[PDB]
Amino acid sequence: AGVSENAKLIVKKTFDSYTDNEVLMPKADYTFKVEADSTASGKTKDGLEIKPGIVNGLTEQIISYTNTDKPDSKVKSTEFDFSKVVFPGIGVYRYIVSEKQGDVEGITYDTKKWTVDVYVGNKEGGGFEPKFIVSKEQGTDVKKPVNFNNSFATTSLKVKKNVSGNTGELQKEFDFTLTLNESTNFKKDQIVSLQKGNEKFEVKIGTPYKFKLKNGESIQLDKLPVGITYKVNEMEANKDGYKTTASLKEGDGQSKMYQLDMEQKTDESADEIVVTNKRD
Ligand SMILES: [Ca+2]
Repeated sequence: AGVSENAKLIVKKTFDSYTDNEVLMPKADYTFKVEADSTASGKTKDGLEIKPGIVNGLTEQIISYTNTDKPDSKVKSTEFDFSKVVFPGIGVYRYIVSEKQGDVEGITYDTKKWTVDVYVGNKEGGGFEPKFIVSKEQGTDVKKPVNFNNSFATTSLKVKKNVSGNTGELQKEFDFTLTLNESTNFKKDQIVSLQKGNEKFEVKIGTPYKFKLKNGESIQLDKLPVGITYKVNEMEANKDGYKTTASLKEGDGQSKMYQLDMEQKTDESADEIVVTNKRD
């Protein structure tokens, strides 16, 4: 554990808190870098010299995910080949391995780093090569394979109809449309679950979803991706005597006006839209 007997270091990527198949994995890339440990000095238990790692020969490496990946396919890997480095002699060459901070909305990128000790011996026929690679969490003495853990947030949207006024028709059915738009990280034809009462429905990103609400009724999407846009529209707004007003409330914040059919970007605050249809 944490000791590889070749010249390759395996680096894994995980999302420990991603367990719900209904949730969409963001289409995203994770970038890993190997740096010299410039503070490396001294000697090992058997007297071997500890030296800063040589990075010429190494490059940044990427692990990619798509919306098709699910909790069961969430662990991926890349391999850094230290045999591409020219070592000038016997020694322990010490590196630091890390994940770059990306820029995708909703994603938390692992900040932990790993100490990687490459034990270099004589190569048959001349010169030198890695014999063992030892990895540990930086600031620890525990041998452990290199693993970076990311997470991503989901959010929600609820849309409710209230019909008000003296002559508001308390069983009239208002037509609504919900459209989720594609983004860089969430693509067309991916599914998000919508709940109306005790029934579940599938909404496809990029296809307007038609539904109906009477007074008191709502739809909700509990596991919406972060960083997409949506539009909510009510087809008969301000018709048949009705004064229609729509509001948006985010988390425990203050309600503000929501313009029917206007794009709203999803972020880390839960959204609730109330459409009031008043008739005095
Ligand atoms: Ca929000």
